[PDB]
Amino acid sequence: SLVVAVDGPAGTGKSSVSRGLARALGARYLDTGAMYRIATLAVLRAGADLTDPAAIEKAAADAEIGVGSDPDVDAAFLAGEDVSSEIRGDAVTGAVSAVSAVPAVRTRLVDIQRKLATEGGRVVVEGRDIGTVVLPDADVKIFLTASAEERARRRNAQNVANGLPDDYATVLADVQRRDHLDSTRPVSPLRAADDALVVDTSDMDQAQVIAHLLDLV
Ligand SMILES: [Cl-]
Repeated sequence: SLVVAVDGPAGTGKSSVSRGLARALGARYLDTGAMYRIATLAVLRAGADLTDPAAIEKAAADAEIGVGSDPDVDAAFLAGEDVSSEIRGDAVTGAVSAVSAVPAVRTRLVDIQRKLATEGGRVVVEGRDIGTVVLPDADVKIFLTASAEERARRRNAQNVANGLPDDYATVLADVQRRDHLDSTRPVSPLRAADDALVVDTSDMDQAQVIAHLLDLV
């Protein structure tokens, strides 16, 4: 019945680590970020006024959101359609902060996440405040951190690996800017639970992180 929480800022190796843990543990994998991104895609498709929280709420409420629970596959669904690729595109990336900010959007998705966490057997749940807000009684809580530079290196290498432009300076500026806005305009708690393992992954390979964590479970 193990519930595992994996939190931290983007580019720390968080998704690779969560899927790796889930793969190794024979657990379901719940990418909560993807769920916000799918909601965001529904909001964009609806034409909902992004300055109107009630319009955003309505469009996202109406969305039939599915995330694949299999760590070995990239699967995101909106009303049956495979949107895995699109939810990682520029439009969704740009809008997801606005959609995620709306309290009724979070309330809905948090409740779904809590229910999915008890569906049966093992589950690794990835996010920003899984350990502190969504699943405070999770059995294992992990918070991953790394320097801004290493987070940018990773995120830029991922862009390049996706045929996207190689622009480390721009990605670092973005990581820095989002760090700043997390500290002045956060939309949720963002720090490690007091009962979380805190891992600086700056000089470790994702496989080493997964392996060290497996040794502790
Ligand atoms: Cl992200």
